[PDB]
Amino acid sequence: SDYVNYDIIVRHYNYTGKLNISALTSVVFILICCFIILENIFVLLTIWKTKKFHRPMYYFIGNLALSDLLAGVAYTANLLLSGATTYKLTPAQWFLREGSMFVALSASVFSLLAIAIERYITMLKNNFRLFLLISACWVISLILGGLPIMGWNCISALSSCSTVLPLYHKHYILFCTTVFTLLLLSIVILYCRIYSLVRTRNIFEMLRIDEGLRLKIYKDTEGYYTIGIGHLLTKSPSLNAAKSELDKAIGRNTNGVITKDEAEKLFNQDVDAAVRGILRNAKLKPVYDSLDAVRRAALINMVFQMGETGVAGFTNSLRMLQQKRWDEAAVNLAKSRWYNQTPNRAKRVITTFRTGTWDAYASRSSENVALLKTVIIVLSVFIACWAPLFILLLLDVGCKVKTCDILFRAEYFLVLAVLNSGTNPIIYTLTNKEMRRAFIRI
Ligand SMILES: CCCCCCc1cccc(NC(=O)[C@H](N)CCP(=O)(O)O)c1
Ligand SMILES: *[C@@H]1O[C@H](CO)[C@@H](O)[C@H](O)[C@H]1NC(C)=O
Repeated sequence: SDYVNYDIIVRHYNYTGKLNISALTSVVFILICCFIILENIFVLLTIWKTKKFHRPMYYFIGNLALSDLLAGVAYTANLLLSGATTYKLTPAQWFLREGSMFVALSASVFSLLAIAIERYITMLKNNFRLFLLISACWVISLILGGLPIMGWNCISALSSCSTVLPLYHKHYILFCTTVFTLLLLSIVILYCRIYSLVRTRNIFEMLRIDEGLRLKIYKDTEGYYTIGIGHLLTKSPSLNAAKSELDKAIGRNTNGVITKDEAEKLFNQDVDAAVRGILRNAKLKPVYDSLDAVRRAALINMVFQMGETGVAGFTNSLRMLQQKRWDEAAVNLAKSRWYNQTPNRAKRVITTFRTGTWDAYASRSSENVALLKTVIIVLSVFIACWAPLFILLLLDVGCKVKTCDILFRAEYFLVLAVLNSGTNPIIYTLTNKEMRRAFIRI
């Protein structure tokens, strides 16, 4: 008879040992999955109902919700076709009962990839090609999840059958575990790169306004010759004396004309010197250690104009920054000589000490900053729900039948990965209130 008969299921659930060992709890999860259906319906309903959410990143966030929406479906069917009903299924129906979970996982992982790569392009800066990436994602998912249905299983190799999945081959689970963890590794390494490089990029754009970029040697309001983002070359009133310093600070004979990178690489040096000038002063270091990344960079901007002693000459305001009473600090500095010399320059710096956000230099630099935080947490919860399963799966690959006993009760791990599908809609309305105000708007 066809190797699509009900005896193979009995035979394979016999060799593992979950045939005689069999146990109300289901109808509870069946109902919990219906909550995961709605939770992700509103995610796909609000992104379709909000004009500001018709942005490329939100389409990948929605595809992720569609993956976790079909996961909630595929698992309601799993609960209805598990336990006693497992044996009223053909091997094909079985590979279709579990294959739908792997397709829902594969799609979810590449959705996180598509969201992580749609972050790296915000700093380093296209609508049809997106519903081409989303189409590619599900085709690649069906191919990986369908491999056991297409033959890569163990229907004759009982010795090679997985304990947690009796018809799946240990080589298939070893492959999936490896591919998806390598992708999840690459995504973690990508967000850290995006987080730290934007931390530098924000400082590069802040002073690109307050000091102003230049490729040809100019003179400041005081008189002395300057280049790029406020880099003083010499106090000397000779242009060739300034060209001497520039052709030595860059190396090549620039003749006063430098490059975009040569300006940026010369800029970081004045950032390094400004940062070191804070880490060598007892009135600046505690202030810097107490400030957040936005206000840490805001202090570096004041030091990039006056200096160590120049910014130290504001102790009455620095003390207020240590006590976290930004409001009084913003007033004292507005009344001091610094807010009068360069008024619009200080105005932006003081607004950053008051707010604590870049909503003084660039419009979309708070909402994008809030998304980066939330978007990473979505991955942080994902990698925390699947890692216990992926480890047990990786144990089973190296386990012999009826040897490892933790495998015979893997359901604790399996449902953690299922409940992960309902954590993402909740994580949006809590951490990113930009999204939360659009949901409550329905
Ligand atoms: C490395 C790839 C991992 C994909 C995990 C697929 C998955 C996730 C969550 C649940 C399930 N399916 C189950 O829990 C099944 N009911 C297996 C239990 P049984 O077949 O009854 O022994 C399958
Ligand atoms: C399969 O179960 C039957 C009894 O239901 C028995 O003949 C046999 O011990 C089991 N198979 C293996 C491979 O242990």
